[PDB]
Amino acid sequence: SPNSQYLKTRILDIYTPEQRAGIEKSEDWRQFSRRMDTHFPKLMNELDSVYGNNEALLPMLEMLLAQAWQSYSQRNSSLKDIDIARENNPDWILSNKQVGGVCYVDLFAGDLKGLKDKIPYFQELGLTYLHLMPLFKCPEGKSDGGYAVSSYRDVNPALGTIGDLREVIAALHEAGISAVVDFIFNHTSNEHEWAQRCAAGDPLFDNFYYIFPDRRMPDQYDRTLREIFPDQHPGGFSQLEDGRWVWTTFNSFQWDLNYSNPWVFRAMAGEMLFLANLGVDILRMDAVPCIWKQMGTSCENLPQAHALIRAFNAVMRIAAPAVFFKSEAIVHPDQVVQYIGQDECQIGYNPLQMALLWNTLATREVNLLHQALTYRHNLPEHTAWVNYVRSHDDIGWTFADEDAAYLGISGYDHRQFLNRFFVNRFDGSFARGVPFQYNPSTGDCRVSGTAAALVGLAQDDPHAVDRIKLLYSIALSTGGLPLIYLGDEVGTLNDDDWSQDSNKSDDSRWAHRPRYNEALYAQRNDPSTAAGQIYQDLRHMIAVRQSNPRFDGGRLVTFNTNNKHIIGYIRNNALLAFGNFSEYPQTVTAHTLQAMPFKAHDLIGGKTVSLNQDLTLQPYQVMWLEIA
Repeated sequence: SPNSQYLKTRILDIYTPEQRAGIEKSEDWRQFSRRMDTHFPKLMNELDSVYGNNEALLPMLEMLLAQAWQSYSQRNSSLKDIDIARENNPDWILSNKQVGGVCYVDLFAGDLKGLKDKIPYFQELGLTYLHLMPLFKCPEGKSDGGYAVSSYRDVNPALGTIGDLREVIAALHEAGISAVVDFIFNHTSNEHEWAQRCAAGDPLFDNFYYIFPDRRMPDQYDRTLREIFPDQHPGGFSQLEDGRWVWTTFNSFQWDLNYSNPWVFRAMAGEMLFLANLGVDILRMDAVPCIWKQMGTSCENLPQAHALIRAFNAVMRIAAPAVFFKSEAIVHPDQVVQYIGQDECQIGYNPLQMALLWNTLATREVNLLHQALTYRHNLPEHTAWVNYVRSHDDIGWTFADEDAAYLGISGYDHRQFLNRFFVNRFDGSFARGVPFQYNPSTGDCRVSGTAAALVGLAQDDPHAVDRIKLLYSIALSTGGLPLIYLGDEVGTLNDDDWSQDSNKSDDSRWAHRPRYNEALYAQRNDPSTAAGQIYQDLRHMIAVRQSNPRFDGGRLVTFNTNNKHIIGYIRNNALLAFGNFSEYPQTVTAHTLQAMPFKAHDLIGGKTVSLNQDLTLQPYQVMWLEIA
């Protein structure tokens, strides 16, 4: 294997001797050179573990490093300052100062210029982080809401231009907001140039995707493949018009990229550098589990998939140190946590906490949540969860069957109940959700619907507003970077138009993808409306989280409340949080509270609380008690 020093001399070979001497003394070069020395051994090792003695590895690698140099040389100085800042501040992601939001540009604000106009509102709300949903060119009509990319460079013209995007990013930065975008690196749309050319047999795009002559290997693979959109097609494969079969983990119009081809890595790394130089702070690594395939396995979470991501990480450490990764792994909790690492994805979605928030509202019993917060919350240094309540996607019940078994819960039966409950097919349910991808062969089903629809706000359940506050309180205080699905903060309901729209009707996720509700946002400063109650409560919790250092970091220790309905945990040995998941008053006893200080201030209600006597929480009440 070649070394950093050797490879740097060859990067410099593009320059004439005179030009070369100038480059070698430049500040950009010395920074690049230093970072090469620190981070290149990781890159080489990770790529070696995947590609081994592959003839194309060394030529690919030199090509990639030449690009890395050109990209960093072109990188704006403002971004270079952030590179240095985060390089020396790895835990910026763990600060209680951070509160994130997510929205679709078109649904929330029409276009990119419109989103820019909404930035003062994001400041009002206190956001330091904004995820904008897929922005780039996609086929018309069905495109998995932008997740089938036809071009990584051309902005969706209904959103605006690449120029509008730069303005947006610069304005976010000016407002002290990090820009967060999707890195859709597992698959492209079938109308992407690479896809067309690969299928047409253009030798330049040989082995860019997984194309088979017939069903022989697909049938073999499908033996161990989990079905993601079983409504759309069975197994992992779709048929071309010429009779061949292609790997399509998601929709038929999403073709999986072939990472067993090193040229695919290089291609996507080039795309990553492009996004980096737009000033993107965090890349959402879409569908991380799927980037490696192997016969007889689930083709998810394979070691090579982890290595490739660690290789991408090293490319950023070299050529755009500011750029951090957010892992999307909606999988078994044992698998979820493995993507999270300083050298892998510094942050990642926390589906376990999210799913269990909803579970607990349904069952009124904190057992599963308590278990998760006890044994699966704490993370390695310099990493953090992204804690969320809702997202653009359905809710999956991705808790561990093995964990549930310890509690005498059958995962299968439990998911049956949760699915019935949240789609309003269980007696007395407050939830108004919609099924998503019910799979007759497995009994699996997921749930669509907005946070407000799922807590009972559509029918004016008098408990709805408090339920929203409770769920968000937990995402805001457990430790990690909290993410608000924008619209939730004013109690936005389902889009009921989705089901009769032929572009959307086979995808119930559109139920929870409504447009900016003008009427609700106009009500946000009125405490007699649901919109205003929700907004005020959330804004207060955000204000508390950001100003109070007791929320800092990602670590917690759970507190045994001795009440099956009340969750308890401690932050920094100074903040004691209680959340009542029962719709009735629930008590933490004086006996349970003996070790606590006599009095403690509650940050939620703003009152002093007596802890040397029984503590009764009202239905869905949250308390944030300063115990030190």
